[PDB]
Amino acid sequence: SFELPALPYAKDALAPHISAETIEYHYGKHHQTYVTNLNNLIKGTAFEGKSLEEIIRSSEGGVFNNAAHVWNHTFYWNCLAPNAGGEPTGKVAEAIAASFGSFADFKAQFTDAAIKNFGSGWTWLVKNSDGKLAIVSTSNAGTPLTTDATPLLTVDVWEHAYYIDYRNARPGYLEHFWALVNWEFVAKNLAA
Amino acid sequence: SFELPALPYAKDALAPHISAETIEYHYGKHHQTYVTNLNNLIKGTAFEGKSLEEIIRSSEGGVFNNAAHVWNHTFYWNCLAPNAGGEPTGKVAEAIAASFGSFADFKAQFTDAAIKNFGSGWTWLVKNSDGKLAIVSTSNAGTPLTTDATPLLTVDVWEHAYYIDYRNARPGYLEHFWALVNWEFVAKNLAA
Ligand SMILES: [Fe+3]
Ligand SMILES: [Fe+3]
Repeated sequence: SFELPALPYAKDALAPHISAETIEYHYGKHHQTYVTNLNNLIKGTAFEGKSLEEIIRSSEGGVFNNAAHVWNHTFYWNCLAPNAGGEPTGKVAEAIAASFGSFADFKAQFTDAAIKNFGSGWTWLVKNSDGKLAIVSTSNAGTPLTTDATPLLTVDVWEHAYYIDYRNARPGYLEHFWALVNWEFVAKNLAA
Repeated sequence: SFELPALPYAKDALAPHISAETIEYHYGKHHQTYVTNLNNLIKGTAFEGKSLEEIIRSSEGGVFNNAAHVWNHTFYWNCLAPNAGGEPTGKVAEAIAASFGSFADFKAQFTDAAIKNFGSGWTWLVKNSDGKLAIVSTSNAGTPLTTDATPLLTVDVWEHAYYIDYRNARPGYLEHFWALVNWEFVAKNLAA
């Protein structure tokens, strides 16, 4: 039985970038529901004893949608943090500069892809199997886990992720997303 | 040059089922933006001068997404109305009963499909080339116009259509949607 991992911080820790109200709905209702959905769908199936990643790589339809959504959201919450954001340093900074030229270029490209992601979806910074970094976007519950690329950072662009706080202004949401990036988590993802 | 058609009723005419704030954003900002996006994208091209339908039936990428979105939204605004909703009578009532057995059955199935539509999309009631009615759903900006089916009724299930008024409660949104259905429009679409 899967459970909703506890948020990594206080419900109001991401304010004003992401409100406590958005956390209440996005984490407390949406994410929670995906967990319940998954448990319901895999009950009595061969998926029961499998890890989240394992189910994501061997399922389709509702099972896949909910499994991928549970994983994507948990990853998303860890990509955010209070007293973070800004420009990265250390290994992450070097890696980003090596693949995109500079952080500024990376940022613009990431923001552009996230804003251009049509409909519901996710935009990611990944580390390809060849060690190089790249920006890719997925639709709906899609995830880089079904490929050989390693997710390092993500932004949820389903409208529920920002409508309470930004309405249709996805660009404003992205702007504030940058002020919340947990580069420590990104570094851990990169060094793994 | 395409323009945003005027709303068929006052901004607060659909309340409390759909708020004036939702119209302010959904119609005033979202819809308006697809219109501008479309004009910018086709200026100086062979699409300039064509009708929405013609562009929708001969484009792809951003031109299609916006042309389809403009058409879909104007159609949606016409599917709603104050002092309407309820159960239909006349031609629409007969057609629905003939294809679904009873309005009750139709209503349940249309609602189910709309709630199941994963991600952003639209759920429609259409009349196939054989004259029979059917319920079909499209993703993102997809529309029945790219098929041989004739759209009769539609419900927008992109989260921006209901998040302000219902947050994650799409079922509640659908409940109130029925209270707004403009059967006069549906009848006009059916008899065309
Ligand atoms: Fe989400
Ligand atoms: Fe819409």
